[PDB]
Amino acid sequence: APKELSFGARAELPRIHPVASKLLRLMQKKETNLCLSADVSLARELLQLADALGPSICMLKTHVDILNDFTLDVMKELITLAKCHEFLIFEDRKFADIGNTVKKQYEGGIFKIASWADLVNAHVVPGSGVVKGLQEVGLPLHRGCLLIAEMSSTGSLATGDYTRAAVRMAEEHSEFVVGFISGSRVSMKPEFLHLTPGVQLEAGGDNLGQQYNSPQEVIGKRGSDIIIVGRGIISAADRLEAAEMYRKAAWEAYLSRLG
Amino acid sequence: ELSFGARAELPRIHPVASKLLRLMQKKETNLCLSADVSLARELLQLADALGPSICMLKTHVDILNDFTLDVMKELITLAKCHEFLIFEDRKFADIGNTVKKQYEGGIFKIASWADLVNAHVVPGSGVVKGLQEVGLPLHRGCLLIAEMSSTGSLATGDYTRAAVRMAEEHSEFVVGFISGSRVSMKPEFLHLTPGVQLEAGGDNLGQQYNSPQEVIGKRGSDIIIVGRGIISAADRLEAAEMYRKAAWEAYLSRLG
Ligand SMILES: O=c1[nH]c(=O)n([C@@H]2O[C@H](COP(=O)(O)O)[C@@H](O)[C@H]2O)cc1F
Ligand SMILES: O=c1[nH]c(=O)n([C@@H]2O[C@H](COP(=O)(O)O)[C@@H](O)[C@H]2O)cc1F
Repeated sequence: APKELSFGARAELPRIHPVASKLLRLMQKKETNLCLSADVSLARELLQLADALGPSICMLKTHVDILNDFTLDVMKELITLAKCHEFLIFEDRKFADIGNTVKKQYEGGIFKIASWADLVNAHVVPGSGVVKGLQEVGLPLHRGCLLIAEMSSTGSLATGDYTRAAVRMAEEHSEFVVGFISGSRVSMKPEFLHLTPGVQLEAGGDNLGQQYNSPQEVIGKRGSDIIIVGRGIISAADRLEAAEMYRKAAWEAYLSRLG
Repeated sequence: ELSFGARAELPRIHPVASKLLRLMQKKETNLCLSADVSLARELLQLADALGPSICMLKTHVDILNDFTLDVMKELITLAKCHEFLIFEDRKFADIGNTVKKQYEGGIFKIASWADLVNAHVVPGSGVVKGLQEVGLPLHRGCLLIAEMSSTGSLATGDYTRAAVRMAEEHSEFVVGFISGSRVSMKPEFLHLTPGVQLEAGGDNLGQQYNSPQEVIGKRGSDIIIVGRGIISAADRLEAAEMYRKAAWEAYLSRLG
């Protein structure tokens, strides 16, 4: 690798994207590189965790299509907490169709994602058309995309030349693409953000192919910026204490990589 | 090559695939309609008017500004009345644990109405396992996306092989594929193909079209998915029959 810059230094890079830069500054302001994967089926419970975990997090990740009681005002209440506790909103929609379709799924329908989500992700299997169709909606609204360069699940096919291609598609769309979902550092340009799912303190998995690694491994050894943690916190008796442990473990793992 | 009625009686066929293959033969249609509309009222009006010409209605429920579960009830009534399957083009593409919840829950409750849904293989077989837990209870099927119609698509080579292997090994839930071509030798598997137009073209955003003759006749696919080719017409029924006959005859000519 080359010489590691800090998040603050990174937020000021000439080729940096506005969304990433906003994120990075808050990562250094609050000493949090923890993304809370808020996997819940009630609007109310998503708002309760956002309000309480907010000070501990640099991002909130949502699957909005798991909410039973989704209304746009629930996203208006969630922007409030995001504006106030300071975190980005990341809708984990994983766009994966052709340009023309993804474009309408991003702007329209019942979810109106592009009107409240700073960040979305897209798979790269369709070719760059997915990104091109997304950028027509997201740019006008000052948004970024993350491109799924690798996956944490067993038997995942995002490896090899697949991964190299996500990275390419990202460079060539730097004006919209702000980084990656991956398991390690996949790009050498520091203007790109790395976010890693499949993270738990203790070694393990689930019964449907999720593989877990630890914050130290993911941030220290592998190069990630940020960790996405779901059940590792959400399941806990004390979700605040859980969030804090993951905060401190990831933060310190980053400090240690820096010098 | 077997016919569509013969395939319906294959020992290893899935109940959904079976129900599908029958009405195709009963109706002489292998046209799936990609109904990409924002207004539910147009959605139903197409389903009603074009029902007899189609074997499947493919939806993007997330693109509908006025989604209610009653729209879906009304749609199910027309599907029962005109005999087509409902395909929610959702493309599940996350991990086992998440897709199960996306498939079963939330606003859309896709499993309560969709005969068929689809999923990307990219995560590995966990995706299918998550879906099959909700799906199997309810007599549902999945199509895997093995190839894609767009420029620079990564669903090629080893990727395509892995979808095939993955379908092979979950044939209790996976009733076939989204692809540009025949990708399986096993006639139990349905092959449905998007990026279908009569005239050679593309759009400005990655889409590449081939023709019903090319797709059903030369490439060995079973069903054609057609969105803009029909919806953009002044007269959607006229266009639908045009695609039906094109596809239907392209199939007979493959049979011998
Ligand atoms: O590769 C991935 N793995 C994932 O787990 N995810 C999401 O992160 C979350 C991780 O949840 P966990 O409970 O921490 O495993 C879950 O919502 C998944 O949909 C996304 C990915 F892109
Ligand atoms: O590889 C694919 N190509 C596609 O075009 N599609 C979808 O089929 C539909 C075909 O649309 P058209 O209007 O006929 O291009 C559309 O809804 C796309 O999302 C799906 C695929 F899986």
